[PDB]
Amino acid sequence: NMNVIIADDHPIVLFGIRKSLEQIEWVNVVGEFEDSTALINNLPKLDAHVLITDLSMGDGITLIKYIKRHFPSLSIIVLTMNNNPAILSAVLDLDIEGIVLKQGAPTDLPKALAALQKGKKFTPESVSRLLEK
Repeated sequence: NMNVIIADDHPIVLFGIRKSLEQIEWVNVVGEFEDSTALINNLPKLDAHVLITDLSMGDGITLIKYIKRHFPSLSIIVLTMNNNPAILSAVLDLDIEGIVLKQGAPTDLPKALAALQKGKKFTPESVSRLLEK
């Protein structure tokens, strides 16, 4: 089974991300944080496998960059509306596990977790721009 921490400043978004993982039997939800400070302080005392999170919780890159330095066991899925590869190229340079897009994240968010379980990244369709480059 997998142990997922959801992290976003909107409650309904947390409700959404959670309810999309509800029907999945092999996924157990272990936390719902509405600010980085709470998440950071409960990250040592939670044994978790995946952090689903938005960038806003520039500032999100710093958060991720910190979490990578001190919690490398944990893998991170990043939600984002922006498909601007300028952003998403820099996101992948941090060496995160996956990127769902908020537009139809509910659907693809299960499939990202499934890829992560098998040691496979979830890089979306717009990677063709990074591969063209």
